This record gives sequence, structure tokens and C-alpha cells, in this order.
Amino acid sequence: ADREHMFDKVVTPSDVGKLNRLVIPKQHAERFFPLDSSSNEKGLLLNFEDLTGKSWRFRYSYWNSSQSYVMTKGWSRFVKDKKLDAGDIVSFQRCVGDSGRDSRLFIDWRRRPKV
Repeated sequence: ADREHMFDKVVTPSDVGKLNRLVIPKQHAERFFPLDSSSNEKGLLLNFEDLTGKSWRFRYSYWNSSQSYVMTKGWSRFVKDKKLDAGDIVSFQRCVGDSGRDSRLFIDWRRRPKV
């Protein structure tokens, strides 16, 4: 594995519910991605590869409505496939040395508590 850990997050109840969106904490949104409240509202399309090699297509945007940076599109399908719940972890990595729009990005998760 040649990947740099970017950040993890404890999944909240709203991250797995019918709002079908993941909130990205501000300290990570405002480190690894280029958007802010002035950016075009469509945001950016990002691909995240999981450990099996499947690529998940997410949209990353800033929702002025809730003053939050969020992932949508494939996020809800990822929650449904992995059966995520509040208290689980979601984590993001990138190939070492990658940066910017073309970064090769990865997603992983942990269902908790550990058995």
C-alpha cells in the first residue's frame, strides 16, 4: 500500500439517514479540497476507490443551506451497501505524493464496536 492517510470521521446519524449526504468536517474540507462558500454550487465530481478496487463516484459541494461541505451521489449507495450506522468510521486516503484535482483517492470504513 502506497497511501497517505488524509482524515477519518465518526459517522453521525444524519450522515446515514435520508438526507443522503456525508458532512466533511471543516478542518479537513478546508485542507484537502478547493471549494468554499463562493464556489460554483455544483461542486466537484470525485472518485474514491475502496479496498476491493471498486470506484465510488461522489459529488463534493458546499451547501449554503446548511453551511456544510458534503459528499453526495454515491455516498448513499455506499451507506446502503456497507450498512453503515452512527458511530462507525469512514476514512479517506490518497496515493503518496498526490495532490489536487487529479489525486487518486481512496475510501475505507470500520463498523463499530469491533467484535
